[PDB]
Amino acid sequence: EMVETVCGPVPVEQLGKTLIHEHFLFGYPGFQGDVTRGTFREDESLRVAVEAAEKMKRHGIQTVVDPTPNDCGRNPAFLRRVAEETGLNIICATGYYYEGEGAPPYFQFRRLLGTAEDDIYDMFMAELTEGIADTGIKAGVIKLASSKGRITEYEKMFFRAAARAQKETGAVIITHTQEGTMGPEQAAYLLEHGADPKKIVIGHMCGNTDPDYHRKTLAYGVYIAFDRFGIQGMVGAPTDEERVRTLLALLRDGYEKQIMLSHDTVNVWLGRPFTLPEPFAEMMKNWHVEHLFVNIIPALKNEGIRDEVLEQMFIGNPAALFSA
Ligand SMILES: [Co+2]
Ligand SMILES: [Co+2]
Repeated sequence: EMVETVCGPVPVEQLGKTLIHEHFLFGYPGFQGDVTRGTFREDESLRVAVEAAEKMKRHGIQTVVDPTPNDCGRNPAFLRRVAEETGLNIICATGYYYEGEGAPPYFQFRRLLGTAEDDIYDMFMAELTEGIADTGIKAGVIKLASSKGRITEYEKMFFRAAARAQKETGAVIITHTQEGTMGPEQAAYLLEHGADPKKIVIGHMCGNTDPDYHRKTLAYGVYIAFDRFGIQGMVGAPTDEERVRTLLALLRDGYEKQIMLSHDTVNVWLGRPFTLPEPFAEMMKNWHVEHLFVNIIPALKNEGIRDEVLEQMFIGNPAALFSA
């Protein structure tokens, strides 16, 4: 019936067209130490975020999940400003990034105390059921993440505590997979600690190009997201053409009730600005929150993909994901 958004509860029935994985702001852990030269210009970056949300609305999107980790610049109050100014629903998360590119020394120290997993559990409950900092905003998903080929010991604590917190709240889990690895293992590890696969999104499933690997993960009964459309070449990413071919194999198999699509945009980088070198810059060309609507879905349509399979993926799936 209801979901925690950054404006408070919203009926799941009103979510309609949803993107499952976009960032209004995002930073690599450490951006905070570079504050002098990488300042966070709020009004400029709110303007940008606001245009991003208008661009999504012009294509019928009524809800975005922003799964920005706690250690990657999550900022619920800033998202509430975006929601207030556009009427877009924005569901936010609680969780940390994977060990490779996250902030690990804090919870590694607590591991030595023996309190880490409960501490993380306790943080999931607080932010899911109470609110985040002095914000009054609750998280609507638990964000999880693993490394390349390994769900590390560190990562495993967050996974086990996420299973505990979901058993108690019925909360949704959205994960990160690194470079197309560990989708099946995440699904296995989660159900083995009792999590409910009807509330799990294994993410960046499109980073893997072998449909057997998709079907293996899909075998657990979980959702998968093809959520990096337009990310090409960078961070081991395959091409949009390889992603489309993969999604085709799975639509053909009838798996559309388990699949969701998004772009994983970062609309405002936290920290000091940068440019990509003209190789990669040109291959990253289409990484904007409109590419699904202008390029991706058209090409699906050309192939015979029917409107209602689309809808199943952008409407029916989010509805059911968030429903009890
Ligand atoms: Co990710
Ligand atoms: Co992301």
